[PDB]
Amino acid sequence: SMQEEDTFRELRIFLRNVTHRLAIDKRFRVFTKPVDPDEVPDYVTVIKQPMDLSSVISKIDLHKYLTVKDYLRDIDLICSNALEYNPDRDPGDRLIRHRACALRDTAYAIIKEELDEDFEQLCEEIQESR
Ligand SMILES: CC[C@H](C)[C@H](NC(C)=O)C(=O)NCC#CBr
Ligand SMILES: [Cl-]
Repeated sequence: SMQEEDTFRELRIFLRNVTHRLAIDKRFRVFTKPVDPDEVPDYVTVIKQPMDLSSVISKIDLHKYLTVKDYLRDIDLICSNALEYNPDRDPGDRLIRHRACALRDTAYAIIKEELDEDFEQLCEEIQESR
């Protein structure tokens, strides 16, 4: 229905706004673009599901997210990819892990404050109905 398409449009507007707020944060600059194989050719071999905020914006616009839970699965991948690829005790790896966890925690905190639970439940019920 048009009412359902309106619902998903509102979801996309909400997700673009959350994703913009993460992308303009200076801590999260490393997560705004895909890893360049040039610098990191072993990346694509270790990390099977690369994810970054530019890929998230592309997916919103392709209507790949029908619920905030599907979006958060991709935010969680940005974090878990960084924890897996950069596990060492040296400061460069610890800084990327801290920034990755901070990205994830910031996205969850914005959604806890600003997502209406009944809106998410409506999205889930339309998605399950398809
Ligand atoms: C691509 C692997 C790399 C070792 C790591 N990045 C990620 C996303 O894991 C990192 O240390 N980034 C440095 C910079 C910049 Br912009
Ligand atoms: Cl830096």
